[PDB]
Amino acid sequence: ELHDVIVETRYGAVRGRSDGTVCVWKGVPFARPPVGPLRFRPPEPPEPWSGVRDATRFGPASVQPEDRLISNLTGGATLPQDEDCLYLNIWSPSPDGRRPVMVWIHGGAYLTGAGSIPWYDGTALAREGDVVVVTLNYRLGALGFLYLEDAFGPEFTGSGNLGILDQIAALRWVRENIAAFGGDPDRVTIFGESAGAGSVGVLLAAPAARGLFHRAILQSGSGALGVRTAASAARVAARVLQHAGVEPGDREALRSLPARAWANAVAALGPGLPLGPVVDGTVLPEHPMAALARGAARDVAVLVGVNKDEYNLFALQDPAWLGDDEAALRQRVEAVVGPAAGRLIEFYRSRGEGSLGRRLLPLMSYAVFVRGMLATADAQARVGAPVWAYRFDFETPVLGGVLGACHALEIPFVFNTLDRAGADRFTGTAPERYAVAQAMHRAWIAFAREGNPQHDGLPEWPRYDLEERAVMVFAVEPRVERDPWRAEREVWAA
Repeated sequence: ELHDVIVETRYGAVRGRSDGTVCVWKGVPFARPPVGPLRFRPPEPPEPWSGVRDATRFGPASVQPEDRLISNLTGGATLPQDEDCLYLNIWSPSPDGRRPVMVWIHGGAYLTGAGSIPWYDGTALAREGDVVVVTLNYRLGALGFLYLEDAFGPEFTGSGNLGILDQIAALRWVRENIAAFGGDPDRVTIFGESAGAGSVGVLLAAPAARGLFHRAILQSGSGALGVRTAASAARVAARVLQHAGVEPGDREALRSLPARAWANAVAALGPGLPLGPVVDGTVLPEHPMAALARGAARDVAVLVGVNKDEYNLFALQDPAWLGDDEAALRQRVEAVVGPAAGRLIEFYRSRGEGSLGRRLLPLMSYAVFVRGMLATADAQARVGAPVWAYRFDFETPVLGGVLGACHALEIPFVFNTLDRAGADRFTGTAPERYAVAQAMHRAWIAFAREGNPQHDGLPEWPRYDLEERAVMVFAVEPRVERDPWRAEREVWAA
């Protein structure tokens, strides 16, 4: 019973599709295309249009490398891509209403991903929760995060945070236009995973983002993840420019270079997280963790968590983690934790069972993910902001169970997109999957609607506090566990 549904935005009318249970608008522009003079420059509001704009099709993704690690396990194709990528997608029960709004920032290391990916489909959230869901694209890679302040001067001030500024523009668009799609502009929750959660953590710090959301969910990511000093960022940028072949100060070459060549130059630097939001002193005045300590988000309610076996995802690329090679493992640990590596290795090697890599995978999970989660939770608890903590323990059985509860596994559970294409390849085909997704899905709904994640499906979920450190565990049997990271937190402090 699918029918076109037209809604009018400040810029113009948009044509979307509805079965009547739910409506969707795809490829709605929240900014003018960041091309030519707008390339490497802050996002600009879209030009108004006459006529009814088609919102039946997704916008192109930002230019990106293949980053096929998830894709090799999944069946996913390369994303259709263009420098003109600034589009958002809206799911709503109805254009009439003032519903709670959930705004999603995708992950992928500030280099890959898109709002258009099917696992981020908002239909189920909207239907079950009576909420409006928004997914968005932001500039990725060099075009989003290249710090050009030193190389090209003040005209490019803020260049390191362009992707963040895109996210802020989308949030501005929502404030202005969400009512037309049945959303409440005053009731907006931002949620992200990985680099998206890192993005959310930055937005809590950023003055430009203030007042644009009231609540935040950070999944497998935090303000600690990926944030760069201006100096570190300028060094990376020099390397990228070298690969690109653009001399510092050469404006014509900068605008002239094709977008794909920017992607290739970043790829040339090699694997890791070389690009990220920058403490530039404007968009980001301070480090996000410093802002949290200061009480910058004391009004904002936070749901924050991690998966039990985060780093195991990386084993798909690098199988040392499934092995017992000490020299190789030491190198990898040392890359992340530098001088502390030796002491921490001794603590983790003693704990657990199996291969050394299996025993060291928690140390990598803690350094990269758990530390940020806990610092976020602790800062909010100290300021007295409402905060809830979770650990997702449901394991995928795929590839002999070696992934466990790996990074990104929670995403279909939160969105209830388990049946969507490629998800089952990641999550396995177990029937217990659906029950776990329901409890998580409904908690995300509940948080956005009332600022409390508790629902009847769950056991009682206490706010996270320094004394008890209560953490909800999503598992076949959901439970609250108190101070689960205690042993680790003490040893890391030692």
